Amino acid sequence: KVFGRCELAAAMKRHGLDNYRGYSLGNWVCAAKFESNFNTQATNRNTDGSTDYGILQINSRWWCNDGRTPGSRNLCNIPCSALLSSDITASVNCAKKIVSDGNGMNAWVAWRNRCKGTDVQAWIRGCRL
Ligand code: NA
Repeated sequence: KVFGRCELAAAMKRHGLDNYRGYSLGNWVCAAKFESNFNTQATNRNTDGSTDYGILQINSRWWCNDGRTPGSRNLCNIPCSALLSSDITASVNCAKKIVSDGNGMNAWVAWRNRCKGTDVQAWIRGCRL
């Protein structure tokens, strides 16, 4: 599923991401835009053999099991394919665990390079919510 901007903002709000660990909703919408272009089916392979999955591009080296990242962890206790669903619940619940690990949203390279320090509330302007 490819989300609309306000459609995704509403879904993340419903799932409790607005101000989660201090990150306003616009941060999460900005991260999703540049990580995945709002596409729940996005995948990208990394140099170390791991793969990033879903609308927030969660990585198989630590957070999910894809059966092909040897010596990796599965800290969200979930198959990576669950991160590709049109239902974003699994992605949001796993992202809550990531952002709570000490490094905040710096875990998402696109957020650090393209959202951090910008007017992130622009990403939810015009939305009803
Ligand atoms: Na893994």
